[PDB]
Amino acid sequence: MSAIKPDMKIKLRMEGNVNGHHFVIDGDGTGKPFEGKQSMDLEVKEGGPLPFAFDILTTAFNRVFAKYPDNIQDYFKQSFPKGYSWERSLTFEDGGICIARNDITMEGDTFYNKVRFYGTNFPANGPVMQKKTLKWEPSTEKMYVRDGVLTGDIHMALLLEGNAHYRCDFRTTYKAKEKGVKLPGYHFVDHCIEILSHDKDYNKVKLYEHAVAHSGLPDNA
Amino acid sequence: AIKPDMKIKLRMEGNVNGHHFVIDGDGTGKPFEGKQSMDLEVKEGGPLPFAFDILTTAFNRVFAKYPDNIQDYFKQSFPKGYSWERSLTFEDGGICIARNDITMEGDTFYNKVRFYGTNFPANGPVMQKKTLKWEPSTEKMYVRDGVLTGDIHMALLLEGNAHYRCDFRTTYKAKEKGVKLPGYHFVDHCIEILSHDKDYNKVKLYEHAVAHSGLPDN
Amino acid sequence: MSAIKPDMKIKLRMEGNVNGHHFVIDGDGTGKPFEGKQSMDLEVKEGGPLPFAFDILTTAFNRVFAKYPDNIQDYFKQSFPKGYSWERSLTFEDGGICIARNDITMEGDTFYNKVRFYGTNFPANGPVMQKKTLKWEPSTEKMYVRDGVLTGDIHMALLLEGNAHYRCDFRTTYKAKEKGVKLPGYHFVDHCIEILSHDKDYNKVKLYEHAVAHSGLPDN
Amino acid sequence: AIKPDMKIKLRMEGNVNGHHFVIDGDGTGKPFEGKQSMDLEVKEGGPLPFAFDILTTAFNRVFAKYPDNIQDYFKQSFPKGYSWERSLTFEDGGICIARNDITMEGDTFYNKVRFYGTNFPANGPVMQKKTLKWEPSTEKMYVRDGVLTGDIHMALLLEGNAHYRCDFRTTYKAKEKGVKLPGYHFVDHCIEILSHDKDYNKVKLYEHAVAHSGLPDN
Repeated sequence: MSAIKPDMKIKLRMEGNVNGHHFVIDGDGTGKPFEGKQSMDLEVKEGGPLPFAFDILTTAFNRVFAKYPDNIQDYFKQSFPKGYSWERSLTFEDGGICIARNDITMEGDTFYNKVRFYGTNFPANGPVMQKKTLKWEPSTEKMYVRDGVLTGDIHMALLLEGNAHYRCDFRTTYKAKEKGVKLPGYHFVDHCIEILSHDKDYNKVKLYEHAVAHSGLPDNA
Repeated sequence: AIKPDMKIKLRMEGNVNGHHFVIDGDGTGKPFEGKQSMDLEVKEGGPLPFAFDILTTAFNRVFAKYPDNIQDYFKQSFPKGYSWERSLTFEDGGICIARNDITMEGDTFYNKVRFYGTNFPANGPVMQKKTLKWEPSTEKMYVRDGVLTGDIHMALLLEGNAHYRCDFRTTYKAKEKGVKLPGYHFVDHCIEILSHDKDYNKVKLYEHAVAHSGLPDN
Repeated sequence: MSAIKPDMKIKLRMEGNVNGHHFVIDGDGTGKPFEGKQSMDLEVKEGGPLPFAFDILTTAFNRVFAKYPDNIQDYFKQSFPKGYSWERSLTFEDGGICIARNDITMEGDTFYNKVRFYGTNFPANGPVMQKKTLKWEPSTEKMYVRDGVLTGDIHMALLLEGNAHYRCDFRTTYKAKEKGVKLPGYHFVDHCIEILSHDKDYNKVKLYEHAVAHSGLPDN
Repeated sequence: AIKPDMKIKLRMEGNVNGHHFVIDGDGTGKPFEGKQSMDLEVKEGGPLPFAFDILTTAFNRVFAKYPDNIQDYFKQSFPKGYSWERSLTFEDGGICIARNDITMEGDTFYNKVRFYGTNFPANGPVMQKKTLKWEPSTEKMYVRDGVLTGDIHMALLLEGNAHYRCDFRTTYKAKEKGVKLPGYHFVDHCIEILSHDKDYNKVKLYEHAVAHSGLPDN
């Protein structure tokens, strides 16, 4: 009943500020919500070349794109056609801290995303300011309800140059715009986000994500 | 460069839990006494749907009494100025990031303030407005990776006598190169809403701050 | 390695102290290292009945029992006959902190486990001290190397009476006793741990665990 | 009930990153003056393969000078005593927990102390013994769910002049029923290793602590 199509278009605008550095980034993409896959082309419109690792932004560029089995309530697909919003904190191991918010609507065959991303206290010689990141590793988000609110936790890690890892704790709260959307029980979403291609300074980036929900062992087998 | 009696002009724009607002400030202080106060008026998005107290530390470390034996980073930052960025991490998962760009012209400090906040639970003391005041505090000032940083254990006193904790981390950066960094030291703070109309569209705010070196010196 | 047999026995003694409460717990179990499964009977020997939730103890009662595929280096199985030890911090959401450690050796077809578990700062009214826990949820541990030391991080959650969850961050460091045990790259271990039965005061508990390593999406 | 001059007897047992140790302490102090010192001797585990500094705040809040306008929980706990439990969360993932049970008879405080630590990085400043001292600090004392609790932003000064931060959360509980709880207040602390032998098998330790109510009261 979402009126979501097997093939959806995606438009996005992000505005934000990290360590005092302002930026605006536009995105235009497409995806398959029932296969849990999406991809997007991003262009930095203000603030480029970004003076920090593009990677920290990428998870902010929609859990509608996650393959849900029939036995787990899919809160995100049921939030539509109206939509939903999420709010996230990204707590990095060296004290960098970011918060982000997305309001997601839908017209026709298109999701519209209004994304804000603010961060500070990244050390000047850390991997983020020094642009030493290579990618996010795959991850598994733990989804559960806390005082009526769908919440997601993830231990994330950025692979660095030299092959060390730089850890980050995500916590996201998700809220349907309409009242009454039924809450799922405790479950998982596996993710893998990748930059497919980019120019030298990441002014232009092609992003891809794949996500699948599941119930853990022994169920996931 | 810094006068004993200074004025303060301020504009804040911000968004907390999806709610946009703009607040203007006009005040005065005595930089060498560590004192200031300001009148605030909500110009847009009023009355705020959340506790005004979360905003008050965002409304200038130039207003702190520094003794002779501690480098005063802030007073040395003028006339060019400095800026600060701060995370406010509340215990129920509410999180804000605030920043201020502070310039000077004649006897007046200008402050351009941004305040962004997410993840305050609908039933927590912030959205339910159960806050009474911040407790006084002692900020620990130190240097990390070349940057002057302050951490503070903050707490808001609540209706019903409990406290709601918040961890502050602020980075401070002089606009001019080669301003000399101080060593590890402390700044005691007391901030207080002296008065306010019913809905907090208008607020009179006061702060007192004194830098020190901890025991056994203090 | 040839040191690990398809059926292994387990002997275990745990001593610890939680919120000033001393206890000792014995255990005797069996597992199937290549199936990723094990099972144990535990008995409280001193300090029973425990005044706190038995669940906080259960992950302290051996990553050898995890099913590893061929394309991921299996540090745990590789570490025998000599063995390995691990040390873990359990940081619960209300300020309760536990520190646990196991030193694991092998004699014949048996793992011997020297386990310590210590805990402080559990609020008297919290679910641990009030015994409101029902079970750990299944979990996914992130395994990576930090400074030449194999490390696992896990977002764990205890399901509580009333349907809410009580959160805990695990961080475990694993150290082979010998130097020449090749380190794996970044990978995952799914876990599911379960108390199969227990008597009223948890003086006697039967415990079970199933674990499987994988490499995340798209492989799986 | 507490004398102006008290003896202190202590033993600590613990284990950091898998290394076991037993340490004995014999000291004296002046409870009403907030001053204390103690001679420590390593009895087992010597020489310690980690920074002795991480242990020193586990080696009694009765030794803090309280003004009359703040309820002194610790002194009011005696003769029966009290216990404290602490978590020490280091910025690099090192974490310790500690507990002390404190009793008294006549002129002597007795201490039964346990200290456990883990996940310190083999190359970090604790395992490499690159710490110099703790900075002075200010502990925020407040009541949470009927329990007196203290939070501190601690920092170890390191060789090379960086600071290694630690967050301390302590809860304190009187043994006897009905000890009245204080309002929100502060305790300034300064701890110092006065002298030590080469591998810290023997150490002289000193602390001074003074409770206060923050600005403006000073």
